[PDB]
Amino acid sequence: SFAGLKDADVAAALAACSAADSFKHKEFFAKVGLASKSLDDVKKAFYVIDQDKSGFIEEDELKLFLQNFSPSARALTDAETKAFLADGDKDGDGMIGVDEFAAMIKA
Ligand SMILES: [Ca+2]
Ligand SMILES: [Ca+2]
Ligand SMILES: [N+]
Repeated sequence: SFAGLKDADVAAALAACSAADSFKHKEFFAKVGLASKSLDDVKKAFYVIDQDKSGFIEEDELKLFLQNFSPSARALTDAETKAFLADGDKDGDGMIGVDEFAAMIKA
């Protein structure tokens, strides 16, 4: 709801990644409906996920990614989380900032 996503698109993408190590960020984004929202909307999203309002998604917030979308969802695994940063952390700081986030949702 925070980023204008359908209960339904969210239910379907969580299903697709219900198994540990099955999460693929690119796919999730597209299936949740994220990849077709406006940049404003991509920005609201970044802001909820960054729970502490640090202006960065820290690897502990990343671990809880899916929980943002649905409270009963599973935590991401270490290899899931590693792969996320690996492709989104472009400056090498170990965090995903707003610009790095939008960049990964884009394509
Ligand atoms: Ca944060
Ligand atoms: Ca970074
Ligand atoms: N954090």
